[PDB]
Amino acid sequence: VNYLSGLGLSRLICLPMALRAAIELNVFEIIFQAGPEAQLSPAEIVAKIPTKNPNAAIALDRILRMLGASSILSVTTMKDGRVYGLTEESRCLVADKNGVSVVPMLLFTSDKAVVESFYNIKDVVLEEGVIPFDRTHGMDFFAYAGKEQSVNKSFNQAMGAGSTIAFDEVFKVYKGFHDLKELVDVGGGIGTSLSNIISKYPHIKGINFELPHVIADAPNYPGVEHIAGNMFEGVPNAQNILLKWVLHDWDDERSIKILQNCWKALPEGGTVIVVEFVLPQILGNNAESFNALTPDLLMMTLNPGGKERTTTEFDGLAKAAGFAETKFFPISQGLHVMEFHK
Amino acid sequence: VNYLSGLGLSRLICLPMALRAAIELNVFEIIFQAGPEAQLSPAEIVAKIPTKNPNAAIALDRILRMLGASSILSVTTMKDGRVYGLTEESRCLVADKNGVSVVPMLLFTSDKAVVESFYNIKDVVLEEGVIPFDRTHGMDFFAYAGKEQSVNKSFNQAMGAGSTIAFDEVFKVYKGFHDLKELVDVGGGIGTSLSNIISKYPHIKGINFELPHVIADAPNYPGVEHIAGNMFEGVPNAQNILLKWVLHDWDDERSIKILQNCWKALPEGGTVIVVEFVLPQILGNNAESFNALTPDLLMMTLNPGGKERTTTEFDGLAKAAGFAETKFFPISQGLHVMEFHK
Ligand SMILES: Nc1ncnc2c1ncn2[C@@H]1O[C@H](CSCC[C@H](N)C(=O)O)[C@@H](O)[C@H]1O
Ligand SMILES: Nc1ncnc2c1ncn2[C@@H]1O[C@H](CSCC[C@H](N)C(=O)O)[C@@H](O)[C@H]1O
Ligand SMILES: COc1cc2c(cc1O)[C@@H]1Cc3ccc(OC)c(O)c3CN1CC2
Ligand SMILES: COc1cc2c(cc1O)[C@@H]1Cc3ccc(OC)c(O)c3CN1CC2
Repeated sequence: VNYLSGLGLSRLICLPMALRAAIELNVFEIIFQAGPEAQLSPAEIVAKIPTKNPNAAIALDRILRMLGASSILSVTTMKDGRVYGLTEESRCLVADKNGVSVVPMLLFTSDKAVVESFYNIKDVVLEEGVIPFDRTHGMDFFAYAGKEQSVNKSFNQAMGAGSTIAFDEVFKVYKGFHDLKELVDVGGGIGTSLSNIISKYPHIKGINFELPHVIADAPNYPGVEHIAGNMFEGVPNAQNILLKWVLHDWDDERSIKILQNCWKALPEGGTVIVVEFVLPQILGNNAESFNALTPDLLMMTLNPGGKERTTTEFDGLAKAAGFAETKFFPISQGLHVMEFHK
Repeated sequence: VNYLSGLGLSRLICLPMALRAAIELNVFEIIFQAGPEAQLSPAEIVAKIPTKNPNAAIALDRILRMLGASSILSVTTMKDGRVYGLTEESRCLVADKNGVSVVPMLLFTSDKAVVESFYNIKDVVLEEGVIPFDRTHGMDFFAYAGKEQSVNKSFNQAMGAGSTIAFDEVFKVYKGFHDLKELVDVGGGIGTSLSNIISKYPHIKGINFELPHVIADAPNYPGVEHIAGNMFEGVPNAQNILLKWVLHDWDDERSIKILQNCWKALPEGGTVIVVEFVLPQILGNNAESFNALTPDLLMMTLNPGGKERTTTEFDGLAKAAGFAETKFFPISQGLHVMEFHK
């Protein structure tokens, strides 16, 4: 064996940090403004970065060439040096006409508090009942967000941006919100999901049900009523309930408790609309696989037994909580809408 | 644009932390012990891990399947679930007959002190004269190693393991050490490089020239003599000098100063033997490219202007410091031995 071949595995820790830097330096917007297909030199990019550092372009090229070699940026090698463009992935770091991109999510998932917890992810293998975040920070993630405003904001903005992205794709495929008149969003974040839904379907009365520290941070979105509560104690009586990126935070026992409380709050013809990525039974080097494995490891490090689930497992949760039927609506690259029918 | 495609970029931070966990859980050795071609289930691997956690195998599978999807482990899905085997890269995580692997390097380069500094790598673009590590920790990396023994040890072991790996490959191709009688290793770490050399060439007297805190951490390698000092003030009189993984720690100004002090310490016809990875002039999809870019970003975050260099740049350093001639000896996947002749 030639062990030199292994030293390059250190690239894996370099790459997320290079990406974080490029995000914070506004690289992706700068490239995009030259044209979605544009490729720019380091000097052309630095022209739009506020810096008086004469070495800025050389330094930036060191970051960008690692991203390009790793296929996070497109690259063309010219006689005068490299030029850099966007990929299908990194184009998503550019704000849309509404100011929305994946940037808030990517900055949250490499935030210091998250990364510090990741050093203890092996403890979930070694020790029963240990949550890496709780061990690293002394309390559970949601309590910590309630105590630390900068994490509350980083997290709430990450979820909000992800919500607009998710619902922009949901509405291309799934029409089920059209027939609803009222929707309680259990664990609905700062209300962005409901604002998206009510923007598309303005006849819907939307109730965001959340922890006090989240509703305190929430914008006064038109049509959205914010109510504080604890979903483990109960949820408001509701014609229909939305549960997005909530069940994957919790182990099966807590997920069933949430769903039972939803069952209790719903009428006979009521539905829980679940929005999650779905873990494929067959994992590979593809987007549906990584779109589940990525949040799965974030759940493993951050949350109380949280995990991503297969279709079979979601159906099992629904049935264990009293729902008679599950309907699955694949949206895009693993994201699903699921209806739990009572 | 489907912005869901950008969310998966969070994989970049998950993957190195999964790898670190698998290393700390000894997964690669456990697989190897079953047969260099074995594929083991998470339950079979947990059989060899000290844990009382009945969830251990489920938890371990969550880490390993991310490594498998990323081609760091082979993965096959069978009737009882996934089984995992080694790759060419991950085989380098298994110790050889001498106890050597890349593990010490991979644990050092994802150590908390390093990753903390990486949060400030964008400052090298934005501000002249800023070193991310110094900004994060209040002093330069080598001084910090003198103050924090856990980093001193992790770093010294990483460099030692890398040294044995490097010289195992050097000695297959480069015969220039055979003709030497005296060799001062300037910045020679804990002496592993000299131990390799003087073991292979027992006529050579090896003198390691290092900072006191490194020498204090060194093993009792037979035949290796340590001298403490500061190479910027001068280096010991020497018939020949070794400089391995030193020049890439420093900007051109400080590299030239080191090489000038070497020139002063050498006789006519004395040689500086430089061992470094070499940055290809045109980057491509090859091992030498990634093997230079990875340490280049580590230099950017850790060291005082350190950077990887092309052949042209190394020749320029040699000539600027008074050397008449450079000879280049490619070893393997970008690693070179270079002779600077006076
Ligand atoms: N006990 C509880 N009761 C109500 N909400 C809770 C809760 N514990 C956690 N949560 C909320 O669950 C949310 C999970 S993150 C998902 C937020 C939003 N549904 C979205 O998809 O973007 C957080 O906003 C958190 O505040
Ligand atoms: N001023 C100085 N004088 C002497 N050695 C120094 C020094 N500043 C840094 N060093 C040393 O330079 C080394 C760079 S790391 C490379 C170590 C070794 N040559 C190897 O290849 O494995 C460290 O071990 C550090 O202690
Ligand atoms: C495909 O890529 C991604 C997918 C997903 C997430 C992040 C990704 O990068 C985030 C990460 C995350 C982290 C913590 C949470 O609660 C504390 C949480 O609900 C989520 C939600 N999920 C939704 C799925
Ligand atoms: C191909 O992959 C790698 C190549 C190399 C290194 C690590 C890698 O993963 C290490 C990293 C490193 C970090 C800090 C140093 O001084 C503070 C230092 O000398 C080195 C040496 N280099 C040698 C080249």
